[PDB]
Amino acid sequence: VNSFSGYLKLTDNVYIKNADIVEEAKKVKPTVVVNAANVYLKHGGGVAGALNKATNNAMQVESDDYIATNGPLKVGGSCVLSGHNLAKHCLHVVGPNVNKGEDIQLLKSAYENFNQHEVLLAPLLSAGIFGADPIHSLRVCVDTVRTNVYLAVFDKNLYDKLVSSFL
Ligand SMILES: C=C(CCO)c1ncnc2[nH]c(C)cc12
Repeated sequence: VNSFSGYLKLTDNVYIKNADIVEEAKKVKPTVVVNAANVYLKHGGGVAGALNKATNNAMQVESDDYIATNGPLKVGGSCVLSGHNLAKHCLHVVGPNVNKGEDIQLLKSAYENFNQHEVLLAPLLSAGIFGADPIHSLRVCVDTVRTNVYLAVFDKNLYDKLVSSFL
């Protein structure tokens, strides 16, 4: 039993809700919140900009030190950093950005990072400003993630389409 509330169950291990991931993280304080990161951990917009804003820019400060030490992530890769006031940990995961020409096949590799964590609060990878089809992202999530994932979908209209079209 966990503290996630109001989710629709899609499969044995995948759950979904129309919610603002920032507000959901602040309420649940999950062990792991997933950020829709880029390789530079520049949290300017989309989910990343919103999560970083909610940390009063502390996520960005920590991220800049991480990059200065380690260099950029790989597309499809991840790193674990602090969750600040939102979660114990933040798993920064880089899905391919279609608006940069990156290979959508890397979306499966991106979701594989979730399997290193027993339970996660997450957005749909590569959705939103990353330019992928969210219906496809949900399919890859369900077919790749084996651990317990609670998906927050900000847009109510998109949430309803994802549920109604889910096979
Ligand atoms: C990709 C999106 C935008 C939906 O079109 C998203 N997904 C999950 N949580 C979110 N929180 C905010 C503030 C945007 C957001």
